[PDB]
Amino acid sequence: FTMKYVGSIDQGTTSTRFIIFDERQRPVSVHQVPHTQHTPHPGWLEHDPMEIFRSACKCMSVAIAKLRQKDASFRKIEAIGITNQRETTVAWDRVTKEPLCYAPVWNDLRTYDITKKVTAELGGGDSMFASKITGLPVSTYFAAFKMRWMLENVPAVADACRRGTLCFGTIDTWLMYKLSGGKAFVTDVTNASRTFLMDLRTRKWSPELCEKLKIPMETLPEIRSNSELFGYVETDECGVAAALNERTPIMGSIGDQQSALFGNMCFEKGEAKNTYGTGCFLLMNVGEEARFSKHGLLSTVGFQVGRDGPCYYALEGAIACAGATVEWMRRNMNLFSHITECEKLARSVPGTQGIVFVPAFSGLLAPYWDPSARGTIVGMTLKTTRAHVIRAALQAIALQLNDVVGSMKRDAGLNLSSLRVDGGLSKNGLLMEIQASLLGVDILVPSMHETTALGAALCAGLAAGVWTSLEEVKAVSRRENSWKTVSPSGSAMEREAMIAEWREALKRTKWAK
Amino acid sequence: FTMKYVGSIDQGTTSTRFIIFDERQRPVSVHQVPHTQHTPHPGWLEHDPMEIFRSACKCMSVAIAKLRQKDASFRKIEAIGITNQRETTVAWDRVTKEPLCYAPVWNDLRTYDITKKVTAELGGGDSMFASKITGLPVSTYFAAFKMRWMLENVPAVADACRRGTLCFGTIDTWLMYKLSGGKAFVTDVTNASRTFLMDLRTRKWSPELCEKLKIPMETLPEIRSNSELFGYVETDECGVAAALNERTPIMGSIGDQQSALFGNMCFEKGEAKNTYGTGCFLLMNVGEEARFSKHGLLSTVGFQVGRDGPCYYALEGAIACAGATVEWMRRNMNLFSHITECEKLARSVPGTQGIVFVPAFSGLLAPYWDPSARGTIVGMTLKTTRAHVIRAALQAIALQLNDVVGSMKRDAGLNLSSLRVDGGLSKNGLLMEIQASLLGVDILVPSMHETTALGAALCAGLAAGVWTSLEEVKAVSRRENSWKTVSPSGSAMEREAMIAEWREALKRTKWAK
Repeated sequence: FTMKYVGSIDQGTTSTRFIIFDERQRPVSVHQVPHTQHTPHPGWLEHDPMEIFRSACKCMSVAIAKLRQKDASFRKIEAIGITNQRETTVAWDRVTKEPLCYAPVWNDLRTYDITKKVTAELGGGDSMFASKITGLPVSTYFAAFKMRWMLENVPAVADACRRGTLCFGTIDTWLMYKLSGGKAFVTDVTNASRTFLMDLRTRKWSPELCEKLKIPMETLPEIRSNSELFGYVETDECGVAAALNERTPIMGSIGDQQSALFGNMCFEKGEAKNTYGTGCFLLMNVGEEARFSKHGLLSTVGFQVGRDGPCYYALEGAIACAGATVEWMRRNMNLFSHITECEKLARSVPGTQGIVFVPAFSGLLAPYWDPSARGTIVGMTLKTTRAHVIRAALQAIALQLNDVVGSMKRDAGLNLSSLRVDGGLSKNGLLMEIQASLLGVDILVPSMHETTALGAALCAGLAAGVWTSLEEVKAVSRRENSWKTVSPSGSAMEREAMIAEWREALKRTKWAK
Repeated sequence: FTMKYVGSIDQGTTSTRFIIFDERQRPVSVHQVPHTQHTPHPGWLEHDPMEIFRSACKCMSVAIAKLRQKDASFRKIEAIGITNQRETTVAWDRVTKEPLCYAPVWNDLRTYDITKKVTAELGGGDSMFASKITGLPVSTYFAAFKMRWMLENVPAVADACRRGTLCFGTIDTWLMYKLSGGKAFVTDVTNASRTFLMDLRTRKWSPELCEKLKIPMETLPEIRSNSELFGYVETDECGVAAALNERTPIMGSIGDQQSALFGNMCFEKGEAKNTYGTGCFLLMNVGEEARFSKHGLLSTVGFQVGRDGPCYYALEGAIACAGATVEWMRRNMNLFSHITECEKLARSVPGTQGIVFVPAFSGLLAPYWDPSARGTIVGMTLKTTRAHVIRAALQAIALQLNDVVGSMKRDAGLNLSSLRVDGGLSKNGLLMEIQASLLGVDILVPSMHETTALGAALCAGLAAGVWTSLEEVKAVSRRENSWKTVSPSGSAMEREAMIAEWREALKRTKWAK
């Protein structure tokens, strides 16, 4: 019974880390390295793919080092998961093993005038036109638009196609490729599905869509599950393979948001988490039937455990400025100086005293897709103070989520047990209370929070049998890390007055252009 | 000949000052003394009439004593002028020479009931029924309503009225009677034009309105001009006649806005002043025929030099939130702490990059009156910062005046010759430039910024011959007091965009109820 250990690579927008979990699911070591946010033109965003990979190996080496420092018996990791910023796409070569250019990030917008062709070239005015296939609108986010953009504006990537030695990949792809010497060229259900080249139901590609967008079906990797065997660690980029001490295999691979959904044990249909990062991504499970949703939300793979195990689907809602809005209030306005002042301030007033702050800075997402919407405040007086506005922004996140949650039905299919949340903005009490009160369900806040990292640790743990059922994984999490909880509270008339205000404020947000 | 000195009583809302100027129109001695603001109920504001009188006397005595102490050439005061907070109405008794109650101030809201009766039961529903006679809508501000309310709610005043001994008067009148020792009972035209009981065309008390509003005319002083012999100081109430030294006539008298209009030398039709205080008051001289507003603006008397003399009319607009907005950002919102930062932060970015901040905190006035409009901001992004927000408040204040001035130009059938300015926010360089740009006119900024006290000193000094004509007044001003001059410097394309955004932003402002 020894002590098994499992490794997760949390490869985020901003930074990369490694965590080693042990068999009780406790994070026993960690190390983080950031990478550069390249912004060559306004609203463009770009990552150096070698920066990342290297972040990834340094992260593993040091974390290990720290672990054997404090448990000198530690000799190996059973396996290693990979969770990652979805959509972000990397262009590289099968002979130089190297990237032909930087990677345009999930929220980069260089594909704006490619998305406007696609939706007219083949969409005829409908961007939903292929949304029964992909699960997705034509948008600037999804890999394929970025994919092509390269082929059209990058001499070196254009060349690659000319010789059919080009390799397109999301970060699970690019990271399993280099981590594996150069020998695994695989993606997964989740990351594929953000491609815009994958079929939701079939769970394999679409030569239809591939060639329709001028994208060779040969440059793509081989799709696979989230919890199987992907390859082995055969590189020594920061003495990583030496550090690892044994033949160590890559067995997990999963999108960061789905990952978080796994790490919060949203296994049953109707179960949901919200990640309150810079944005918010709300995901709900919907069983093995891929719900679509008129409403503008996204149909997406929740996850599949092993080669053809039961493949669960999900729906998806984002708000773009959540944690961003708090940092904005602090840095750009100078509404408060120190993190906790935010919450202590919001608490210091009864309520918004009539004001509404729609923090719609980079647009309005979710059930209302309004790109023209900008940050608006309404109904101020000389009574209004920063507290009221900090409070108001908090509400506004909660009202959007509330608008998202209800939007996850109509046809539908189902209720909401509760909401496991994790964010760092979930550290904030009041926001939780208010949101609990609005949706009217319990809100679970796990003290052991790296439930995103964890997701990829489970996928690899299972597919190497450190745990052997989901039942066990649930058995463990219930036993080891306490799940602090926040019940609803407030009049049903309160709720509704907040919303009639909310819905009146939105009428006023439309602006850009 | 020897040095001449005129004295000016500046009877403000929150204090009273006496300023003494010399023939060069320079302030050479000053003394301020405040009075108590009595608020016996929310929205109610009220002043002690005797407290005000005593202050003016203490003010005069000290200011005169300081002057003998530090000016060997100073022998006496040629005349006194009076400038006052308009609309504040006093109710006193001819034989006790005393107030039967405190005086309700202009911004006082107690006459709201009376004011809605008057619009319904006399206006058919149109508060502008009387506008072509008085230049004015039915509002709580004007003196007739304050008078009517005393008659109905103050037993003392109701009795007084019956004994045939009741005196109503605005603050000029009040001051000017108690300085007489009770002997004069007079009002100048500018002040009379604010009672709702004076016909603009004839500068005489309308008989109809007095009966329609049931206000007996025995209770109302004689309407004379702004410049002429009203009487003499004969009182020794805080050492005043003993300080005055000789006989000293009271020869000037004028509502403070109007006085400011005069002291900024706006004698030609098309010349206007704006006072950027807490709020804004804007008056334009529209020449000798009265011009009435289709845009909600107020028609009023500008001034009249000498009994039954040449008579200049004005249009008048305000905004409720200028300096206040600057104060709000600083106290309620912490967007800066030292006032110099206001301008240094706004200067720090070239534009507002799209955002608009309508700071209609307590409603909109101007050519688009709307008590429902509230403080609103639109068009913000994560790239927006306090610097822009501040700068947009500045832009907001300016744009509103641009509307006001637009309206005036249309009503008056003229163009804006030039905008002289004063107030506090006048000291804000960048505001003044954005304002030249918008109006496409030069903006004149007196270094002798005490122009409200000056209007009345000039009035008095013309009717005494310290200056012989308006031309000389102007010549002396030009020659002796420096005039900083702010030319336009924007574009007409930027100017259009700004106004178009502003117009759009206005349509989002609606809220309260």
